[PDB]
Amino acid sequence: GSFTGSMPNPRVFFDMSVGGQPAGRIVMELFADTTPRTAENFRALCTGEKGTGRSGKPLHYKDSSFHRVIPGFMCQGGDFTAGNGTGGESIYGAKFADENFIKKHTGPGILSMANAGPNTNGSQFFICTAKTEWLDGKHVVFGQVVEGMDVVKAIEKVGSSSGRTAKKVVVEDCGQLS
Repeated sequence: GSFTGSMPNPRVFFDMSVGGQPAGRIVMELFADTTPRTAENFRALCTGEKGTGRSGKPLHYKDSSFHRVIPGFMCQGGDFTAGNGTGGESIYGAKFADENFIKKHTGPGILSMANAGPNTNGSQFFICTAKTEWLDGKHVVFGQVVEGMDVVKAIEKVGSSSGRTAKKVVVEDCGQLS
């Protein structure tokens, strides 16, 4: 009984490297209360608890590259299936209503799922490293950034309005810290 056996505070981190050398570590905190299902979407694909599909479609975010990057605005990631929009498989399958987002981004380093319309899982997501006002609208937050701010800037400085990184960026690995 000393251990409840529950993990209401799950943690996930991604190892990002540039070119052919290590860059740093990024750790993010997921909320298992307001939006717990969203934390599972990353924790499951990252750890890969579901396993690889027998048809041949590994469910891992390892060896993935950011689709496009933009300084000040935000970095847009992509699905490991492709990132061109055609790919992007989710365990939820059918879309479901988005949970209310009572919490908002009070500062930079907040994770939010992109949603073109309401009640959309938002397979694509973006990170806001800076506070913006023109982006004021309907947004959902499912996690926050606790560390990795030193490297996050490294991805934007090499980024450009073109939306392409100057150096190659790929995740050496991904998993759940706890």
